[PDB]
Amino acid sequence: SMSFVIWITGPSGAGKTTLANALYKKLESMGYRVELLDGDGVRRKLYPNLGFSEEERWMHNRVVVEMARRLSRNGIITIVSVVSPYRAWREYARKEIEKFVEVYPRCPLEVRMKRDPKGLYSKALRGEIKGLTGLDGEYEEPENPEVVVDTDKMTVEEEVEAVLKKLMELGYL
Amino acid sequence: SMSFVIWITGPSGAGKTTLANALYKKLESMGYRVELLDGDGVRRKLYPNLGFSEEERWMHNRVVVEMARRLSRNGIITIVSVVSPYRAWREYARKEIEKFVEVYPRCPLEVRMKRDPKGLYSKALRGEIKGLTGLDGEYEEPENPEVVVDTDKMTVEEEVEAVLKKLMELGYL
Ligand SMILES: Nc1ncnc2c1ncn2[C@@H]1O[C@H](COP(=O)(O)OP(=O)(O)NP(=O)(O)O)[C@@H](O)[C@H]1O
Ligand SMILES: Nc1ncnc2c1ncn2[C@@H]1O[C@H](COP(=O)(O)OP(=O)(O)NP(=O)(O)O)[C@@H](O)[C@H]1O
Ligand SMILES: Nc1ncnc2c1ncn2[C@@H]1O[C@H](COP(=O)(O)OS(=O)(=O)O)[C@@H](O)[C@H]1O
Ligand SMILES: Nc1ncnc2c1ncn2[C@@H]1O[C@H](COP(=O)(O)OS(=O)(=O)O)[C@@H](O)[C@H]1O
Ligand SMILES: [Mg+2]
Ligand SMILES: [Mg+2]
Repeated sequence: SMSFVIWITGPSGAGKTTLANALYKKLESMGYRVELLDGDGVRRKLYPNLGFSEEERWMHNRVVVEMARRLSRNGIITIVSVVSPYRAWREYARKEIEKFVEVYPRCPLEVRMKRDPKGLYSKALRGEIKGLTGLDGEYEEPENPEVVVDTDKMTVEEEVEAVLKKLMELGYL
Repeated sequence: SMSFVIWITGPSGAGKTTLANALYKKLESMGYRVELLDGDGVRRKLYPNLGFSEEERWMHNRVVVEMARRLSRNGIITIVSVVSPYRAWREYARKEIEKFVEVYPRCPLEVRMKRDPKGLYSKALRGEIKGLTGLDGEYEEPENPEVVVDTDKMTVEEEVEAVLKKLMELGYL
């Protein structure tokens, strides 16, 4: 009766939202009920003035964790796509969420700067925003997440299949 | 597939949490699945240093609304027990939640002051806290909520019965 949470962490431009949306389309095509919690989407719904200092990011992460916890424990698959740049926060999330599936889209900096349709890295290079996660903002890489995908070497389709494969191995699907 | 939210609004000491807990107990004995969102509980879990200015309460209310909306659209009865002192915020909640059941525990200030086991009215009356909702902090009373109960004239049992009666007339149970 307890479902699972796919927690996709990574720096800006790693491909988190893309993978989250592809997974949603696939799982709902199979007849599953799914909720998407995207960092940018949740911020602009709930607190669009919230900034990106550490305490602010932490409060926002705590909100997303509790949202996933409540949905998951009631049978609802939840897909989270938030930067979540610190190891300690993802360990907190793993403790709050029983069936926790950490997904890390790994992508080199030089590719991430060329995969920036919103222009965050461009703004950052011009000093217009500071501490962008992935450039001058720190990102603590996961050591052994349930799934690592190299978004510079895999297609979105292969990323989806790799997550689904691990989900079946866990017995969650 | 769409469930409902019982939104219990009122000033401090009105009896919101007591009624929320009695409803939780009653509905789960009927074999229902229920999530409880209490203002004090959510605050100490998600942001215990959040204060009580209008903008701070408004953020917290938006968080609660989003959690209730996500749970209820997946078939999960949600019981909210938060002060929610302004009509504008409860109207926002009503727009965000299809099956919205507003419940107002109405209770005179004189009774509320004698029903203060946490001692908030005492702390307020000695200037220790400012703007306690129900004393000097404002509360906009609901005009035509789905259920009004007078907690100075009705037992908790009778409050539960009244809510359940309204839920069956709406077709929600
Ligand atoms: N496997 C992939 N292969 C090639 N391009 C990709 C891949 N995944 C994403 N892209 C593109 O990379 C861009 C950024 O992807 P996106 O899902 O927005 O990353 P993000 O991690 O959510 N960024 P942010 O929300 O700012 O933290 C988009 O143009 C995607 O279409
Ligand atoms: N129908 C009732 N009749 C008599 N006493 C009651 C009734 N309901 C609650 N009480 C008591 O009134 C006190 C306050 O009730 P409570 O549920 O904590 O109110 P509240 O609105 O949640 N306060 P707050 O969380 O600070 O905004 C408690 O001691 C209850 O036991
Ligand atoms: N210093 C920053 N300033 C502005 N935006 C940032 C910054 N760092 C990351 N971002 C982007 O802001 C969007 C929302 O990020 P989140 O996932 O919500 O980050 S998090 O650290 O709080 O978890 C994302 O597109 C993110 O890449
Ligand atoms: N000025 C205040 N200062 C401290 N506590 C308050 C104040 N006003 C109300 N409270 C109490 O703080 C607890 C949590 O309140 P909430 O339900 O979360 O209020 S709300 O306005 O933000 O919706 C409740 O016990 C509430 O009665
Ligand atoms: Mg994104
Ligand atoms: Mg209470």
